Amino acid sequence: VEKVFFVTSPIYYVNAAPHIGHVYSTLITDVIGRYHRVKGERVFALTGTDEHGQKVAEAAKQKQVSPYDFTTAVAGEFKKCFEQMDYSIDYFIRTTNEQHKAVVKELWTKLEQKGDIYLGRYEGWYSISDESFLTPQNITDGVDKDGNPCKVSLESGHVVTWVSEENYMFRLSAFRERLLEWYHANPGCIVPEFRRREVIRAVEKGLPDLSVSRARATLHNWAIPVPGNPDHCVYVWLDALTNYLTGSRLRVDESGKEVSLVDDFNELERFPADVHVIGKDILKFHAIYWPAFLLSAGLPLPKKIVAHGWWTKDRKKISKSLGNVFDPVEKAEEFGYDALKYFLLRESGFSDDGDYSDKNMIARLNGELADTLGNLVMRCTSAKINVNGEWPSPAAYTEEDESLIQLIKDLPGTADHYYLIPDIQKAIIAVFDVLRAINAYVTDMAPWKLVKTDPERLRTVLYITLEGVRVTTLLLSPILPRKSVVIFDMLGVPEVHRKGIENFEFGAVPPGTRLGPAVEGEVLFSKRSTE
Ligand code: MET
Repeated sequence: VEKVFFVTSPIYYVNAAPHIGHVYSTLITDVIGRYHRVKGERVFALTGTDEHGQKVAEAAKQKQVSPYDFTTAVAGEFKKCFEQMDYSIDYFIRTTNEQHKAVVKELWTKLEQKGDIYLGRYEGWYSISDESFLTPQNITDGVDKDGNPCKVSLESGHVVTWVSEENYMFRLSAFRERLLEWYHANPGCIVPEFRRREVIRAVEKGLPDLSVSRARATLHNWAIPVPGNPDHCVYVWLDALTNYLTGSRLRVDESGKEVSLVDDFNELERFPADVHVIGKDILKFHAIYWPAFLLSAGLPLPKKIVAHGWWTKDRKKISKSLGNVFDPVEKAEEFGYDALKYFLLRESGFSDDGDYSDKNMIARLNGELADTLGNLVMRCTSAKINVNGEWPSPAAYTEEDESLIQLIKDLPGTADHYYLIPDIQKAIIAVFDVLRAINAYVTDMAPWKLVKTDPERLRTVLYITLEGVRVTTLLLSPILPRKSVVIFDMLGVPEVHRKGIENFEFGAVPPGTRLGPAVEGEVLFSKRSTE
């Protein structure tokens, strides 16, 4: 099917200011979107904020201010942060949006009409901080803010509380068999593979029904009322997950402001998501609850859920209270935006919990960005080596030349598959494997010596080098968006050849193309003092 490629991040609780976790989730979403735009596809990338619920409402009361004023303020901080991070998100959704609210009521009514919502009770544990229902197998003993003994989530360590309430219940138990069919029939639907196995095991063990409303008082009336029953509010998670459907149905103007909500998602050709980017903490909501609601409502299921891991700094938990911070905008101003994005995407795979340190960040910046990529770009554009400031016409290729050309020809296919898993780390590693091979080749051929000794041979070496850089840069462009433009400028690559699968082919830029102009002190990535 030809269709708008639809990629999403979670929508983030606005109980607190934005931080690395949010920036990372949205980065992954942004990169996936950027790559598909580079392939020439229509892309709609979504992010935003989750603004209802007890968690948020009680965060606002702690700051002694109105929930409307509080959410709007913090939502503005999330936007400012994402603007500063230089993402290419198509829309920023807020669950306070009135059009979103209409979609929630619409979905709720669909589930009710389908017979999958009934009036029951939940008597059990709840984590307000995770807005999550827990069974007694998932709590243990712990300590609250005071120091008193209490119960806490095994999953997250936050304080749990006992809830006994007459609630509207969704028949999640009735979807066990169909969810299992879905997971089996689509073995690529959850990534990485071990989290897919985690989900299957959980659903195999059995599913209870899920409380999809709460009494209005306990949410401090900060939620969407249940259609036909003003005494109840919709479960913040059913509300939240619906953002993906809302987003798929919003027409957005040039400025990024929402202007219209269509009736039928087919109208905008986005739904269902091709990739839901999420953190491991919220897997069950997306891989169990979400598809169950969609199945009930007769809506199509997402194609892929990708769940990444948690971050630490110097092998310690990131926390303002513990005295170990990681401000992304600060580190970006220190080391560069593209470089910081490279590091976060390179350093950790989705299977792992990543670890920043200034030491490791400087090693990759110097080692990979400067010594490997940057050094190569300067060499093939140098007036000392490339004396006519153009793309030369290659002479006959040696077997060594062709071994390199082969790697470059194969790179797009390989990087493509990795981006579609998606596994951004492996894609980056693949591109840099080819970059290391180009450097070895250049070291081997010594083009600086060829300038005087064998100009005809230099044409070949120089042409292959320029073309390897172009291709490696194109495939890295979703990761180093600003620097890829500088590189393409330096190579003098026309705009048209900077996107499209056509330009994945070796030899897309013709000989005689003139390099862009030099600058007296310019350099792509500057080496940082080794500390
Ligand atoms: C449907 S994505 C909701 C994510 C949730 N607000 C969180 O921050 O974990």
